[PDB]
Amino acid sequence: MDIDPYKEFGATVELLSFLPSDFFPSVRDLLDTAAALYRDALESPEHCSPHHTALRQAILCWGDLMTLATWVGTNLEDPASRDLVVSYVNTNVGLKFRQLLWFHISCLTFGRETVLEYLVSFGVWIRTPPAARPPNAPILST
Amino acid sequence: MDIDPYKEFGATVELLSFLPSDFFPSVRDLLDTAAALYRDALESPEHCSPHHTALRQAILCWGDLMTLATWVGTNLEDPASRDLVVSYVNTNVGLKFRQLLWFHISCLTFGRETVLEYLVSFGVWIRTPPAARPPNAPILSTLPETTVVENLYFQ
Amino acid sequence: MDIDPYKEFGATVELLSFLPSDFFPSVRDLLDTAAALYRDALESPEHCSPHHTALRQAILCWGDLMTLATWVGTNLEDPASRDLVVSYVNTNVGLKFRQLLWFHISCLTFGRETVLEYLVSFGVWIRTPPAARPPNAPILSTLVENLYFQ
Amino acid sequence: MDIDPYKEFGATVELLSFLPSDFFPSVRDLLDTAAALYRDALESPEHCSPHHTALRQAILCWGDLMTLATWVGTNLEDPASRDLVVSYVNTNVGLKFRQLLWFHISCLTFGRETVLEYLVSFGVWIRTPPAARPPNAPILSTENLYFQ
Amino acid sequence: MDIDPYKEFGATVELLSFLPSDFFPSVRDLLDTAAALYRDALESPEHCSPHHTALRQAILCWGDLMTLATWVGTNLEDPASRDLVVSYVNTNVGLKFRQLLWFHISCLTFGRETVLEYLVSFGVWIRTPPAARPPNAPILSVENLYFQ
Amino acid sequence: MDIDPYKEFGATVELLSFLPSDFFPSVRDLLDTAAALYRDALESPEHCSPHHTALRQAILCWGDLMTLATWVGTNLEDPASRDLVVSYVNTNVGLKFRQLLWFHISCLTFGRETVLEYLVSFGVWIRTPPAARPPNAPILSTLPETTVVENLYFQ
Ligand SMILES: O=C(Nc1cc(F)c(F)c(F)c1)c1ccc(F)c(S(=O)(=O)N2CCC(O)CC2)c1
Ligand SMILES: O=C(Nc1cc(F)c(F)c(F)c1)c1ccc(F)c(S(=O)(=O)N2CCC(O)CC2)c1
Ligand SMILES: O=C(Nc1cc(F)c(F)c(F)c1)c1ccc(F)c(S(=O)(=O)N2CCC(O)CC2)c1
Ligand SMILES: O=C(Nc1cc(F)c(F)c(F)c1)c1ccc(F)c(S(=O)(=O)N2CCC(O)CC2)c1
Ligand SMILES: O=C(Nc1cc(F)c(F)c(F)c1)c1ccc(F)c(S(=O)(=O)N2CCC(O)CC2)c1
Ligand SMILES: O=C(Nc1cc(F)c(F)c(F)c1)c1ccc(F)c(S(=O)(=O)N2CCC(O)CC2)c1
Ligand SMILES: [Cl-]
Ligand SMILES: [Cl-]
Ligand SMILES: [Cl-]
Ligand SMILES: [Cl-]
Ligand SMILES: [Cl-]
Repeated sequence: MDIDPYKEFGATVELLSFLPSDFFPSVRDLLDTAAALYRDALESPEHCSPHHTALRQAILCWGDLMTLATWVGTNLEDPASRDLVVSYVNTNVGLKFRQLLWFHISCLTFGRETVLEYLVSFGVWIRTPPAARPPNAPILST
Repeated sequence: MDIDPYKEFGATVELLSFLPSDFFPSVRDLLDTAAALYRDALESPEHCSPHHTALRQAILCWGDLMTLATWVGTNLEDPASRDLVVSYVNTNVGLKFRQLLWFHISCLTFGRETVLEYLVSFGVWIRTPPAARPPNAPILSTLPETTVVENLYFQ
Repeated sequence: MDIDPYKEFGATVELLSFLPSDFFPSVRDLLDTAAALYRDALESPEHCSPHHTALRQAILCWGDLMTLATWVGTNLEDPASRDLVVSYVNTNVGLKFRQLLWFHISCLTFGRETVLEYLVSFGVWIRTPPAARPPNAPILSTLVENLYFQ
Repeated sequence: MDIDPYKEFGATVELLSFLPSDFFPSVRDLLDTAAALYRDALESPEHCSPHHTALRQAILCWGDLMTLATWVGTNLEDPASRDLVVSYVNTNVGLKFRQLLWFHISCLTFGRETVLEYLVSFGVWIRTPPAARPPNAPILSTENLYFQ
Repeated sequence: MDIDPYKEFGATVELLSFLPSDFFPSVRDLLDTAAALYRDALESPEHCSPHHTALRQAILCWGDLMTLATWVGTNLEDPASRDLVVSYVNTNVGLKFRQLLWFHISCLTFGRETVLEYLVSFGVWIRTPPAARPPNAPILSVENLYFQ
Repeated sequence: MDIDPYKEFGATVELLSFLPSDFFPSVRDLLDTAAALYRDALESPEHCSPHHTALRQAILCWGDLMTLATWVGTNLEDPASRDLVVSYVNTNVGLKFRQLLWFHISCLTFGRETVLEYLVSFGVWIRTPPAARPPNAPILSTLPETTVVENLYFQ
């Protein structure tokens, strides 16, 4: 099956890709923000919203991936190739989860339309060369 | 955070653990069934239901895990070590996803109540030694909400 | 082009794929059944139905594959590899034709909706581990005025 | 069973054989014409016509025959015996599929009666010796309901 | 993105591909025809039509492609390498622009629906073997009360 | 023939030249923005506007140049030269295409009159020596949909 996790939320993988990689916080900083803002809702027996349902699964999936990556790095054929599994996480699946976690956390905080407008505003601003770019980035606010 | 993926759906990790591991189809057989029964809804731009939203993420998460496991296994010279990665998937994260996929797929067809009643019925039947247990396992189906006498009375 | 031969019949290659390979009868047995049930219609100068048209072509296509396999094994090969090519055709493309012949024969015999519901029922049953699986498979089957008694 | 693929379409294998082998377009050109003129209909979930059903199957069957002949050519370790398989295909089943693809594509494009009348006209004209044969071939010239 | 340059003009890349490569004029002859028939319009500050807008860009793009292909051809030392590049251009982007320039020039000159009907007619005619093909290609182009 | 691709749009090559070369985004960033903002219109069977028709052709033309330059590079004997022809294209026509893609994308987003006024404003600002140049560049922004006069009229 070819599922786009953003599609039921009015976005697409291609649109999230318009943000540069270094826009996103780390997964750890995203997970700490999800707890600070939504821990009680995420841990409750209520659905709350489709964003909460999706965010719950993503949090648990990152736990699955890191447990697997930890086992690989620890019970290893080599020494110091641990650096290799880390690099794959940083390059590949870490970026996917930074996009996804940022998307759900921001939509819960600012609303989908505000988030998507900001995404396009920032993506255009950051691609404007510094010769022309206004000094302050667009603002994400309700 | 300590999130139980079943809690918003009226169940718990411990309850799903009551089914034995060899009750569940493989992840592959579950994913092929999810596609045969629900592909169009899963791929659509509509939420459809909280079970659909959760099932979408679980399908994608399995892809993430297998891609990671494949990259590791492919970049391993020792073929016995590739067999270690497969065995780790089979022993640990495969069973979690067999439980989770089975739960959402079955709930989407039969409803939470029927599924949880069946889970408990099967878990009790399979723990009964075979001399005492009827030869046929409990059946998974939604029981009629009313008797035939009740149905006819309200015609 | 990207033609799916099931699409005009309300199905897809991927849906037929949901049945395991060992569900389908052999090609020989499918061709025997097509003859026993439908020979006169298949040989008639009438279209009869889209299923009949498709089934005619499928039967002839299998004939083309077998004729080619045999001519290659007969005219050329040693006696030992006489059946080598027939063996490849049955291995690779046999499953595709077992699916296709089964679909049209069963649709003609039981109706499309009955067949498609049975297909999904069987695919779920067979993926249920035998610990939990009821012993009997799902069944493929199809189903006076008051004045008379006054 | 004895199935003639043309019988439900009002023709026969023997009638298509009345056209000389070099009358028919190549398989490549027939497949490109089916795509250029009918790709959307052939790929649609609608039956459209008995010709569409036959064309769908014939197109897919040709693909299978090509995979089979290729496997034969690759696994026949004698380079001369790969050459017999090719020439046999061109002489026998290649001609069968050129006939079949031509028939259905032409019926959809020019109309069934027009195709069948033209077929007989062309077959008579080409058998007329050049001492007597007019220089130009007969003329082939131009919703749909299908009874039994 | 997957942009088909013909889609906004009611055609597709696959349909233009139905014409054989030797149907099209050379690029030089297409560019001379665009100039002879449309130079003033193409050079004007008016849009004129979407065909003119597309044709302007295609003419300029071909110039860029030719400046590149020329630079490559001149700086190669081996005649077989230079012929590899010409052959690659002729088969690929050279053919694409012959198709594209022909399409817009002919739509402007003969009308769009005339062009599309003719394309399909020609593609079928040229695939008909010469044994059956008519010698000439397809053509591209009151009551009494009235007088009382 | 002497065709200026900007002439039917009320501009000229020389006017686009008034912007310095390091003003323009990279080709990759322009193509990413065209997709993010206009993919559906660009891929649709409608003309939409002369800017869309021109932008479609420019996108495809850059692709043609890159495909040819990439293929030629694959034939070069020295693997270190694999991108030599791609570099030649960027060096000789990269700026031309950055100008053209920027022009159509910005006109679709802000309107031709706004774009041309901004172009002149920026070109004058950047030529003002830094001793006198105010720190913030002119701003490129869409006109408001309704004027203050109209807003007050409907109060
Ligand atoms: O996306 C952002 N941050 C982020 C998101 C997450 F989902 C995280 F998990 C996480 F760690 C950080 C972001 C982007 C722009 C921005 F300007 C600010 S802001 O300065 O903080 N701010 C401005 C004023 C508003 O009123 C509120 C927010 C924050
Ligand atoms: O698909 C089946 N068989 C098949 C199909 C073909 F197209 C063939 F060519 C061919 F040889 C065999 C099949 C599947 C399930 C099944 F239960 C039976 S059943 O027992 O025979 N049966 C039950 C009662 C009904 O009333 C009638 C049929 C048959
Ligand atoms: O859980 C089961 N199967 C399963 C679930 C999934 F989520 C899968 F992905 C997958 F492959 C298989 C199961 C358990 C008991 C059982 F009896 C049957 S049954 O025989 O098939 N059956 C009975 C009648 C009903 O009406 C229908 C289904 C199936
Ligand atoms: O496409 C054709 N030519 C072409 C197109 C271009 F875009 C060119 F740039 C260019 F050089 C040549 C073509 C095709 C068939 C054909 F029969 C003729 S025709 O003889 O010339 N003719 C017949 C009567 C009509 O009324 C007028 C045209 C011309
Ligand atoms: O059978 C023919 N062509 C064919 C068929 C197919 F099924 C193909 F796939 C394919 F490539 C070519 C054929 C035979 C005679 C003939 F004169 C022409 S004609 O010149 O083209 N012509 C004349 C005027 C009409 O009005 C239209 C058609 C075409
Ligand atoms: O031309 C610019 N950027 C650009 C154009 C393209 F065509 C691209 F493809 C691409 F990547 C970047 C540009 C120029 C000045 C400027 F100030 C900004 S701004 O800061 O982003 N901004 C300000 C507020 C408005 O409201 C909106 C936009 C952007
Ligand atoms: Cl909280
Ligand atoms: Cl579905
Ligand atoms: Cl049982
Ligand atoms: Cl019979
Ligand atoms: Cl079509």
